[PDB]
Amino acid sequence: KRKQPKTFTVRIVTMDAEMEFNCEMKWKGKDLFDLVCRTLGLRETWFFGLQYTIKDTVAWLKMDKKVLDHDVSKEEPVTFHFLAKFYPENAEEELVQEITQHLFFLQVKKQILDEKIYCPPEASVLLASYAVQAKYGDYDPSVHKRGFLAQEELLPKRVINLYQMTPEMWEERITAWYAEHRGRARDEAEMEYLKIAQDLEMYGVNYFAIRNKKGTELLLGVDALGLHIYDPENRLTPKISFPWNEIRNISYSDKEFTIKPLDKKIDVFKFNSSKLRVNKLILQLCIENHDLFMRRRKADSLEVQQMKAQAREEKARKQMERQRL
Repeated sequence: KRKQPKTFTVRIVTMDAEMEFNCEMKWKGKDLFDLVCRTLGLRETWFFGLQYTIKDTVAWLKMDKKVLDHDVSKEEPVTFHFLAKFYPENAEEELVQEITQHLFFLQVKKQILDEKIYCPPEASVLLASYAVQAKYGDYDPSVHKRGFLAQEELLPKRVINLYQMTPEMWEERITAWYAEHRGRARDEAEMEYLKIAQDLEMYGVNYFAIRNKKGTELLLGVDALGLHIYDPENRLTPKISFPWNEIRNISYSDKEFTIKPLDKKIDVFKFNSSKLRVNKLILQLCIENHDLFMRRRKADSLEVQQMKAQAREEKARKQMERQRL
């Protein structure tokens, strides 16, 4: 009764470090998630999740379900990856905390370096120069001599392989730019990185292999702004886009999704996805990106009505004071 343990070890991998916790057997995804966020000193929690792997696909820990009721490998230690599941529409405006900025920066940078997000050559060099400023601080020629970035992974392999320039030549190109960032703090460098990275075409898009009613292979993109249909030969530019405020509803029925445009003149867009595991993620990401999009609109409109009011209050206050003279 009191001899069976009340907890089990869970390993949590962030972009920074790994750490272990005592997860209570009864705990839900929310309990474990909140413990991780508290430990990290992270309050902008809504962008994040705890990911594991079901078969070959990614699975996020569901908040309302028991940790142990998930299909996660139970070999000691049960491991989860603390990652961003949602991206802001404007990183500079939305990522208030340094920890949030840092975690987004490392994850997005890994996506860039792993070629999960296409990045052109010049952009890649500029991005590397900010990653160097963030890690090394201000450029110092007496300390940062030739070969100082020799052991660093700074550009996508795709970019390195297009030119056949030597590592020291890439380092020179990166150092030339790095010299221009003198004075910028770590958080400032990481934010300049994100401002460039957030304008990349594949940034923040969750792609899924889908088929239309005619059996034509396409890619679905679920992002902060809406649902997007890509031709599989082009992941950069979608051919059709349905912004979250221009969708009446999304319905799912027997491996078939139906996007119902708000404009009744546009016909419904039906598509098929085979794996039920994937269909659960698509729905999750639609419901949750839609909700965050709506909340940004509510925050935007509230922020306007607060300025309007404060301007009227302050203008009227200052007028009242002028009439007392």
